[PDB]
Amino acid sequence: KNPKSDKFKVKRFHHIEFWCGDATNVARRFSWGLGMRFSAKSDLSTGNMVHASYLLTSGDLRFLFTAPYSPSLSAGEIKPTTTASIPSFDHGSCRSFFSSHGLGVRAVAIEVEDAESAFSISVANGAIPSSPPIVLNEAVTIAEVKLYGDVVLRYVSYKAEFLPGFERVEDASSFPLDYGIRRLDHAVGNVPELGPALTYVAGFTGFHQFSGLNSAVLASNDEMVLLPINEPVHGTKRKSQIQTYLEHNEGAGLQHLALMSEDIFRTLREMRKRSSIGGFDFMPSPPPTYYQNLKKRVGDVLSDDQIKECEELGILVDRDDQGTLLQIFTKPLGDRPTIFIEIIQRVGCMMYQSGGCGGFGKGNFSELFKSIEEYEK
Amino acid sequence: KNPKSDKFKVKRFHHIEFWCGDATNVARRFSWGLGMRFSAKSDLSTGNMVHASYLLTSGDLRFLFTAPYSPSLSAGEIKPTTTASIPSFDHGSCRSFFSSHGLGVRAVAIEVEDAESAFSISVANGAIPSSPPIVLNEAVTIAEVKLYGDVVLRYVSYKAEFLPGFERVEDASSFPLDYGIRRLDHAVGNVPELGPALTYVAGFTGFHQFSGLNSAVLASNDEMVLLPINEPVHGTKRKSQIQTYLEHNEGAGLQHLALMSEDIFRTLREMRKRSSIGGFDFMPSPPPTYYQNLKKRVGDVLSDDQIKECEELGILVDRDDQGTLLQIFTKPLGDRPTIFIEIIQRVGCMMYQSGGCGGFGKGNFSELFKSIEEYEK
Ligand SMILES: CS(=O)(=O)c1cc(C(F)(F)F)ccc1[C@H](O)[C@@H](C=N)[C@H](O)C1CC1
Ligand SMILES: CS(=O)(=O)c1cc(C(F)(F)F)ccc1[C@H](O)[C@@H](C=N)[C@H](O)C1CC1
Ligand SMILES: [Co+2]
Ligand SMILES: [Co+2]
Repeated sequence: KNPKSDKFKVKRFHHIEFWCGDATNVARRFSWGLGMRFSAKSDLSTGNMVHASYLLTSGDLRFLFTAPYSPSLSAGEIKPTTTASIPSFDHGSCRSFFSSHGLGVRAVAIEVEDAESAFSISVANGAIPSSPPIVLNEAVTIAEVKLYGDVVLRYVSYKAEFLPGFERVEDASSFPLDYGIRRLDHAVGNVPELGPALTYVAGFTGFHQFSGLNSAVLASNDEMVLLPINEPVHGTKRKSQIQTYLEHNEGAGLQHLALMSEDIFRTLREMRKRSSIGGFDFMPSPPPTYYQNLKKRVGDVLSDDQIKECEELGILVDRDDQGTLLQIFTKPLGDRPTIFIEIIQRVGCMMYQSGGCGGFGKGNFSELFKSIEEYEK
Repeated sequence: KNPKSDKFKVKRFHHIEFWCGDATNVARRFSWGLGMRFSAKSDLSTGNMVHASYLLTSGDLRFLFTAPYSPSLSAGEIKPTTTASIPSFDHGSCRSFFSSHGLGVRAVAIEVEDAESAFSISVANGAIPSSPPIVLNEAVTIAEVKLYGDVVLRYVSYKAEFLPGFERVEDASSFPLDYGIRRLDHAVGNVPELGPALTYVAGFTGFHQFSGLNSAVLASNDEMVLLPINEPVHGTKRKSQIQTYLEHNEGAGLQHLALMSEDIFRTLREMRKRSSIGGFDFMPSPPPTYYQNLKKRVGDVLSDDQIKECEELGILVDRDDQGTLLQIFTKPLGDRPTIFIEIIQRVGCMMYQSGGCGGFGKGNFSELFKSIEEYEK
């Protein structure tokens, strides 16, 4: 059941913004680890005396990395005279965010028809305003409301180059890396209480509902913008990783970004080659009993060779009644056991491919436990 | 003239510690960019609830990257019960350092005979104490005095594995990168006033004295520990880069680390291959007139082919009356135009090679200006 109850026209995920202590080093690490090209900048060389912002792209995926300069560089500015390209930026907020949470996602940005209308409608329906609509160069409008913790939902709308004041990067500095990642599939938050978080976000967006945790997924009308939320389950045998997240993050925040690949085999080969030379690490692989059990449930979708390829790369597989799901999880992206990345590829639900085809892998909780006990015995 | 006036026995440079917002991302970036192996860690997986510290090594060069966790993880600890492996660490100091200066060097660490004696003698001779001597596992002693700005000179002495509480890294995570860098040659600070800075540091160490700036070099008895200091020269045609440093850094701090390579050709080929894929960028190369002029002054040291190799890699060459110097400078290591790296190789002054053989390249200021005007006309 899709009631299509979006209170304003939502298009697609637009970008994810990380708040950093040093944007350069995080952006360079992520570029190499994920195969994303440097495509835009806003920093001292572009006249921005407030923050350094570097944009990485892979297909439609846009990762933005932002860090504050010394406030002294901009102490003579006021908001009407700012050189910041992102007018919602605030030195104090950014330093407080980073000091509190470590490296993590500040903004989940979605493109909308009219960011001013989205902001106004959201706040009229209970959204806590974070930054009011601001029109950039009479061309782009940006607005921000609180999503959970210190994460904001950022609305961006274009009249007709990422944002005004950003410059396209000199191609000598722009190496065309590409490991196959193409778009953001879903962005997941961790909260202490799932119920109130769902009520709040679904309340102001009109988005509809799509061990150790309970979760639920909020979705836009065409189910292309997917915002799941997790809460911990207490009293479990193993401590809930959601609670560990909340402790190490100092509260609610973004837990994982799921990045769609057009060729998850290639993506994982390229990422795994780079794990120990500056890239990202992956979670421990499931025992081979897991891949022994793959034939019984996805053998009509993947060949034995394609299953063997999942086994050599550590890929997990799930399927609902509509499509099949390939996925894998990285180790945490930074010092704290908080944010990590999922790589995903979906097969089926062609009409283009509908949103959330195959689900989100919830069956892999029971399948992993099964395979673990099976390999043990 | 070397009076050999060290007030305590100094051995060699031991490590450089960067204070970071996220140690993981900076360490991974630096590892790939410089060809340094991950060799030790102290973090949550080793019981350290206070700070995350990752050690990179290349030959004798040791780069340490440290960031604070949430203080809540260690709120029940006191100093006698700390899980920090570096007992001088303080969350508030680290956050204040990073917020003030951005990514940069907190500690220049030198190995000494007796860190307690070095600390006591230093403070008796005017050093401002920063952290008193602490004996780690009855095996290593660490002490810290102020050097300049918020940079400390750290003394380390060993009775007889980097520091107690650090673990050697699982070799799967330890890829044996190596681009030829072998040791720290010199570590340079920027101050507003060279005179008072020199008097202070030479006062408590007994170290002896070895455009847009004035500089001077302080050296230990065998001139293996080299600590130059720069001050700006005001009223110049172009703004002094030392003053830009002081403005963007919020005061004095470490300006550049010069890393000796046993094969600077190889090092630069390997680093330049990685500049646009996560590594470090290099300053713009000198005009070819510079390399046309190399024959007249170093043609008895380098062949035409070896000179051509310097030209293709952008290497600068200088020479005093004792040895010859190959050098090159990176662009700033992070967001701010503050700290950068020099790669260096020295030829001559064999007895092993004496310290500072060939000087520090001060002749390349006039040679660069010459070559620029020559190529212009
Ligand atoms: C939460 S998870 O990152 O721990 C995780 C863990 C596994 C497992 F392989 F460990 F079983 C499998 C899938 C996931 C997924 O991400 C999904 C949760 N069911 C999804 O994102 C949605 C919340 C909607
Ligand atoms: C300061 S520097 O990093 O701007 C720099 C710049 C050039 C030039 F190629 F630009 F001319 C050449 C060499 C250097 C050096 O590092 C040395 C300073 N003379 C040294 O470290 C010592 C202070 C003792
Ligand atoms: Co997921
Ligand atoms: Co130098």
